[PDB]
Amino acid sequence: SSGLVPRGSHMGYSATAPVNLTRPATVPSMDGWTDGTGAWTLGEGTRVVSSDALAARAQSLASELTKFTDVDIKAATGSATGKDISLTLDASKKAELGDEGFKLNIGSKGLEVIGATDIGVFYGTRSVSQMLRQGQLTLPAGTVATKPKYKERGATLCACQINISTDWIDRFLSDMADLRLNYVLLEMKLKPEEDNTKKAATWSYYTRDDVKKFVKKANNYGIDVIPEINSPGHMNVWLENYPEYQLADNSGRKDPNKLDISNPEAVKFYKTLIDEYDGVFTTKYWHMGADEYMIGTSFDNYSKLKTFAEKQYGAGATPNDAFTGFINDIDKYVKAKGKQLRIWNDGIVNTKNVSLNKDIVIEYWYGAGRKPQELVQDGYTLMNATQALYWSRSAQVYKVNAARLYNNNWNVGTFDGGRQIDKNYDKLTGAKVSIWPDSSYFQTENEVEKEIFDGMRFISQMTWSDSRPWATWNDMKADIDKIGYPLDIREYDYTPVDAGIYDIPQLKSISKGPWELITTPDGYYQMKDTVSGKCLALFTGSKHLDVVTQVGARPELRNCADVSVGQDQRNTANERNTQKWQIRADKDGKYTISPALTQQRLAIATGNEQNIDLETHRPAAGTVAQFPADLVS
Ligand SMILES: CC1=N[C@@H]2[C@@H](O[C@@H]3O[C@H](CO)[C@H](O)[C@H](O)[C@H]3O)[C@H](O)[C@@H](CO)O[C@@H]2S1
Repeated sequence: SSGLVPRGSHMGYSATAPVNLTRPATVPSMDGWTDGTGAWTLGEGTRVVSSDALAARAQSLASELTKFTDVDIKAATGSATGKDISLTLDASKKAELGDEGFKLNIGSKGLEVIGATDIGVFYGTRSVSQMLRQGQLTLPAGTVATKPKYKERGATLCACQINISTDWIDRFLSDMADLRLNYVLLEMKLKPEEDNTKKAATWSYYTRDDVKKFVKKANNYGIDVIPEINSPGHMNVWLENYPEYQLADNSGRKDPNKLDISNPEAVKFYKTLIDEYDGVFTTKYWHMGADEYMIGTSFDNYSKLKTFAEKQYGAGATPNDAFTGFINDIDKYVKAKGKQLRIWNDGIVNTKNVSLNKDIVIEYWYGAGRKPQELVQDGYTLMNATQALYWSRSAQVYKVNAARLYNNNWNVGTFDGGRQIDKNYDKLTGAKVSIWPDSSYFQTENEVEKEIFDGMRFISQMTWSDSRPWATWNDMKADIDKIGYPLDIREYDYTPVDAGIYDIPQLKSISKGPWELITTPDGYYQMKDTVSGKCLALFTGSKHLDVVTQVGARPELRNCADVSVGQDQRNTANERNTQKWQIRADKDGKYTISPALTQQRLAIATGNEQNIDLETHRPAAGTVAQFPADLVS
């Protein structure tokens, strides 16, 4: 026989190691590794040692490593040995490491992680976690220092019109942290609570408490959460119940998507929203959008803006000058709150009397506008938000093809439409992927999470390392799958109850039950009524993005859809995904049921829930309906 047996190296440092022992991969890659003699093995007795100041980082890494390796790893202070992982914060290494970089030294003193900042050390621990969670506990000796090429690296997450659950956002932030991504532009509605704005508290919204919680999580992971309230276009979710602030065209027809920037009360309403957000986001930026204001039409249909332009900005001013002056007035407003403004590049229009302020960050997505090289020449600060890095749940033109970009030599300088600029442009901030819902019933959020996996690793590698150390994309793919997700994602209880037969008293207005629960591949349940043989759906009500957003909408029984199929079954998507339910166990043991697509929660209506939608239609008191969790907790 072969006598095949586990090697079982002693823990700690060994001066002997085979010359070609695998060095487990990381993403981003840590390029320019210098080999040393020997190897280091995590094993019984290994500790994570640090200063008192780094204790929280060390305790967290020790609990994480205990879970991935099956070895009891404890945190400690004081002296480290060769058996240990040591964390050091040495702020004097800013030149070598900058604000986010880190050095690993693996040798007879153990595995050292050195950062010049707390986030630097935290980022080095993410590589330590990736290297040790792949089934190999012995790491080749040597040293590497690495730091990101670009300052802003991450994603637009449009949690907009539909709601992306805060559980999903928490996972997403853990994934970003694992990939050293430090930027999320979150276009979302924070629930408006004051007098001139409260009628815009329609769903989706997030409460102040819930935003404070995930911004706190993001900040501990080194992530800047930048809010966007898109304006003066794409304002439907804000202006639906404020027709007094909507722009009317030349025939008097108002569009709930368009802010009337010639109405000072409408401008004040937008500023009031910025003040509301200021209290919960910690970032130094404000993103106002400025995309697609006149989509589907033209300023020729809005003569009122030309009249406004001439009064406000002088004879010969044009609607593009009024539009630009609104952006510059918002810039003035947020600078006075200590923030810097950011817009999408199609907000850059041909002006005459007004010039757009050059202290505004330009997030470039639309290469039909003024071209990337012209903006370089103009001296704007630019972020690459190319359409090549888009996903949409419905627009199949937008699905990121990481293999193609890896193989075609895309880099952060490759702006929309393959238009290359100098990747070393001193005002190129970095690059991001963009996650857009559009018609939202084609894909559940959990399917979005499965689909974006590879593209998130792609953008992490190209904005930190800007290198292709894997010979082809397929070589990269194999390693990013071996690295896998961070612990928080692996521990999330997608489906906390077993499939089988349940009594569900909250659903007695629909059927006396019992109900058969079965799980789906994307972590939800179908609920079949054993009385009618039909399945519970949240199907009917007023919608945004083709998903029911109506507060107080009631679920109904419909013939059972096939919930076992994937997102490529687009022709049955809506019947299928309206029959998916997410079950969560609270703190603790009690269960709440949410429609997978709407992320509101079922509850028995009392008649006391307070929300603008309910001013005009309430579900019959005592029946089961969906409501935002804040109205029912
Ligand atoms: C910027 C870009 N604008 C469109 C983007 O529009 C966004 O649509 C969402 C709903 O999906 C929100 O309404 C935003 O306010 C609006 O900016 C699209 O979603 C995107 C992908 O189809 O394409 C451009 S990029």
